[PDB]
Amino acid sequence: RTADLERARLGDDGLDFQDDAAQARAFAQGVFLLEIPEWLDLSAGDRFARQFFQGTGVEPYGKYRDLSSEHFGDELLGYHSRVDQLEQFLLERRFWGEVYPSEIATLGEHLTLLSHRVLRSVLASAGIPEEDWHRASGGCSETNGSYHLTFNHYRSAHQDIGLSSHKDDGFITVLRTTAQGLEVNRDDVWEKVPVDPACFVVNFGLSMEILTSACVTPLSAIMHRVSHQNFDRSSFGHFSSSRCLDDGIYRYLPSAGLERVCGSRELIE
Ligand SMILES: O=C(O)CCC(=O)C(=O)O
Ligand SMILES: [Fe+2]
Repeated sequence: RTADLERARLGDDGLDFQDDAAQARAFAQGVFLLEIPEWLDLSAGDRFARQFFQGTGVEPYGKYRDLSSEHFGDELLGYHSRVDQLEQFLLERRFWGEVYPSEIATLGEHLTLLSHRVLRSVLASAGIPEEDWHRASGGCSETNGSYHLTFNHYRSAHQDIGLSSHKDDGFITVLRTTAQGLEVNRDDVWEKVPVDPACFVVNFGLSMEILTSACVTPLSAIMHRVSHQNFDRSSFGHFSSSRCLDDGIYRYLPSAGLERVCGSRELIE
């Protein structure tokens, strides 16, 4: 009912789990906890997630409610009401400096570099040659990927599930949640992700699963969901996926290199 997750920290040689066994369990479960660097201020992000949906009467972030999909050439960005309790504000990195408040873009840039370090520690453990990392990761092994900083609010007045079962797109998700609600289908039972506001929740997406399907330890994009909320809940996440402006989505074939599977666009769909 409550999942037991391995905990890691970012140190000098990438991810430091307690030992090599723990790291292998974590990567194999597809979800683990990552301690939040003590210098990293998350308070502006927390407030944005509590406010973005409220409209221009609420300062300083309520006005972002009015930036809907039409203000962007990209269908998927801005404020969106979902079918579940969730509503969201989503923005890819190319737009952070112009659109987000400056302190929110800063948070996004910190998360991007933190996510980059986590991703490289994961690629090394998969036995992929370093010179293939950039193309395998669609740029995320450097700072060339696509990055979404996404803010979530669950409308407890809506009778739906919070957010229905899904696997993330992309390579790596760093999730900041401070309230009960997240659930993962680790083995075959649904389990609650325990609350720990001093850690992020890290999991992988479909592009990571595709990439590593033929490795020694294939990595899985874990199915997860948010249960029906009786009171409001908010959260936010940093999502890394392939740059899509490159082209392809790849699978690594040991001893041979990268095989193109599909495109950036058709995978999101
Ligand atoms: O709000 C959460 O805790 C989960 C959000 C999530 O899984 C997503 O945005 O894809
Ligand atoms: Fe998700």
